[PDB]
Amino acid sequence: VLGGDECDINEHPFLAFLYSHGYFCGLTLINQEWVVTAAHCDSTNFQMQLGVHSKKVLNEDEQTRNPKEKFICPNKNMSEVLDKDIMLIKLDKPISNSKHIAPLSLPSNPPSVGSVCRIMGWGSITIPNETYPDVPYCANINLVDYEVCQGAYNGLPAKTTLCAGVLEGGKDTCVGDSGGPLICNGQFQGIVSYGAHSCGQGPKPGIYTNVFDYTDWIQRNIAGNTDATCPP
Repeated sequence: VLGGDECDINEHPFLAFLYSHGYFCGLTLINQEWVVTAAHCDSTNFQMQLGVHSKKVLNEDEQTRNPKEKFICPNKNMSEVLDKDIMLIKLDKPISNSKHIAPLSLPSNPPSVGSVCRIMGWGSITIPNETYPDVPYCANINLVDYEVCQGAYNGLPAKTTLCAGVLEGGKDTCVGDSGGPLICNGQFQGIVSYGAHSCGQGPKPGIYTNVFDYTDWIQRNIAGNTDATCPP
């Protein structure tokens, strides 16, 4: 993240951690059993770290889990990078709410453009470089036009995408923030997916998986409709 502050511990207990060779992707806890993230973030053999705050100091209660099950959109293009960039992860063992661990509630209404939302993660903190933080970082952005996504990125973003950024630039996600949350009013709204290098460019906002378009599919799976698919 760029143009922001180290994150407060009260605001990232939903953020999970994907590691095997090292660091792969951020994640979000939606409840004691289930974690969410981007399809693009699938690695073949990986694990979960819940409630990580500072590299320099491990708080009394990190939690390590494995992927019992995973799900991707059934109607998805297997090759095309960005279409339906979403994946659930059933943890092999349920997790409890403590200081450093707590779920994020799902969207009931979608975010009306021009709202002020919060991005976060362990990605690069800089415009050009790879400078990695010790605690996650936070920043306020706005939700913007679907034309300012299509004006910025000559490849058509999915009808199932959120567009956020700071019009004039200066606050954006970065290399390694993929699969992180975009939170608006206590509610989880978008999933970090792609943007541009360098981060923070004027009229070049970031692209997120429109969590609200798949909240039905999220729940369908969570109830047991393995057949169920996402809206094209």
